[PDB]
Amino acid sequence: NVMVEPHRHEGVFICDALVTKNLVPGESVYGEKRVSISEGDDKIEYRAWNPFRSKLAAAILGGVDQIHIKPGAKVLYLGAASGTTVSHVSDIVGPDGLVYAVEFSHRSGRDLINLAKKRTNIIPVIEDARHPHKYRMLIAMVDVIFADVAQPDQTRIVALNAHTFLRNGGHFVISIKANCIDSTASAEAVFASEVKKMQQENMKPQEQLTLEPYERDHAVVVGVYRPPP
Ligand SMILES: Nc1cc(C(F)(F)F)ncn1
Repeated sequence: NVMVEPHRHEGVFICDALVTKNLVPGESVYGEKRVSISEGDDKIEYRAWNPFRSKLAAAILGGVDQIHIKPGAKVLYLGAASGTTVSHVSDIVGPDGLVYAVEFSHRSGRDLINLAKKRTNIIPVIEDARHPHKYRMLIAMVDVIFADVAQPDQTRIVALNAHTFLRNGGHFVISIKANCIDSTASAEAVFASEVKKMQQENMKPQEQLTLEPYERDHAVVVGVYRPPP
């Protein structure tokens, strides 16, 4: 009996629990449950991915079509916090991928640094994502921008990072908590307005979804960056 099944998204798996393949067998990051399966001399460990903590896990369980975070991908993660979701992104992209974890809080940054000691594919970048000129010499061009900065001007922030770091034809995945953008607008008005602003930065949404029952008035938007020459 095969207990843990590959999900439609490469590097993701189902166990109905979402899990990723643990890049650091034997270690939990935030108290999550681990599942190690041995058979003969073979062994593989997975980590449970809580959708009540991780917007990306909520989006995957909600039926998002693409996440673009895949094995081998180079990912610029804006708003990395203490590394909860980043750790699963690191699992997904694997040893040949890369995750830049941009977080401006020094306190959260210390959690990220501890997380990255074990994970060679995480680069902690403890900086303000509004000023990418300060860290641009550390960031090789990436395949995907994941953004969870929860700021009214986050589309402008993400776009500024896209213009500096995101390859033509690469993709973005943006988490949008509506009342962190404008708490006096409806969720629909916020999401419409952010989608519109993205299109004007040549960030073209390809799908969008909300995250009930895990989060209220919280969207994830996925799309493709198609900048001019
Ligand atoms: N959580 C965050 C927020 C930001 C910001 F808004 F300051 F640019 N930069 C990095 N991490």
